[PDB]
Amino acid sequence: ATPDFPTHFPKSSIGIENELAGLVVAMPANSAQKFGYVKSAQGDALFMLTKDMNQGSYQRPPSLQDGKNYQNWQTHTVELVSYPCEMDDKAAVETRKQAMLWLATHFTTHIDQSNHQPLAPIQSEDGRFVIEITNAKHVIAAGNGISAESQGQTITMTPSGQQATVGVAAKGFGTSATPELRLLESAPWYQKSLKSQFASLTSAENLDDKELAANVFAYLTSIYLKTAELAKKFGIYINEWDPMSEQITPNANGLTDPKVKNAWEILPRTKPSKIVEILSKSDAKAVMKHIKPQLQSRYSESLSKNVFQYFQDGGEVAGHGINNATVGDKHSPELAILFEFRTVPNELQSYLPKTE
Ligand SMILES: Nc1ncnc2c1ncn2[C@@H]1O[C@H](COP(=O)(O)OP(=O)(O)O)[C@@H](O)[C@H]1O
Repeated sequence: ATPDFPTHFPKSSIGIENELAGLVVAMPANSAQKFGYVKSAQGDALFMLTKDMNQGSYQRPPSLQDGKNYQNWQTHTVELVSYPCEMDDKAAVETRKQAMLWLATHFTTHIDQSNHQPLAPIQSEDGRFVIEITNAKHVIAAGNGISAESQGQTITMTPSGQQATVGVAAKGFGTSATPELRLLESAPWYQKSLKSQFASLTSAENLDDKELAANVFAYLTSIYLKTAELAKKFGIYINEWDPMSEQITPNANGLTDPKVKNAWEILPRTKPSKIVEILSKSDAKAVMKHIKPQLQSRYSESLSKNVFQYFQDGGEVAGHGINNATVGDKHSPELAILFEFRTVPNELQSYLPKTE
């Protein structure tokens, strides 16, 4: 049983994703994504061992026949997914990077002497790291997993395979209070001007928290407007909106299509409707009522109604989100909203392991 991610952090949090080159994991079809994890000797969970990109069906090399059933087994690339930690926790960030680099050296030895065999639950030579295997029905093989023997590969990581995920208190988005917030607010889809715009529309209104209301408005409006922009750009079917009704040819499979996700650059990972919870029933009604016209002044009635309704009923920006993450006091937890850096920017490069 792989431990679930911790959901609570006192302040801003960081998670890292790292797709490996030089090997594959082969497993039965419809297998769980997680097959193991690496923890410290003290028991702290550092990262998960996951299958990532499907590379086709697995064919056991004839010279490695072992009387075992490998029927319908699929081959996938490996991705190392960290357990989130506090962004300012240097020790936690460093242990994750070192633990990933150690596992790469272990994999390099494994494809050399135990090619086409499962990873065994072992402790590192220095005692720092422990592998726990949660799905024994797997094998690790060099390159593409077609040949019985490797090409003497050194298992590496690379920025092309790297992502970072940052969690921040929802109430902080638009305040620019910290360098994380300012980095997130630099997302091209985020329109800061919408804050002062909300203020102008709501002068006669007695708002419970007008500055929080303006922050939520700018955040949600920015997401809604970008979704519409992307739906028009890529010809995405949103709710009942048909891109072909507006002579737009579909050129993506949906919101979760890698190219649509890449177009966000800083991808929201939390369900937009969750942010309404940080406001009073009254302030939320005020924020929500002002969103429709921002869509309707830039997009058709159909695209505007459909994007608005989609996010109202709990629609996700790009598939299942991270919606149970929290910040602040453990006893009175506040909503955390998460963002995926599709490409790791220079400001976040220090959180990522670098093959020596
Ligand atoms: N509270 C959090 N703060 C920051 N990052 C988080 C948090 N919870 C999860 N993440 C991160 O989310 C990233 C990947 O999310 P994941 O659900 O596994 O991706 P996907 O489902 O799209 O394959 C990891 O880097 C992980 O650490």
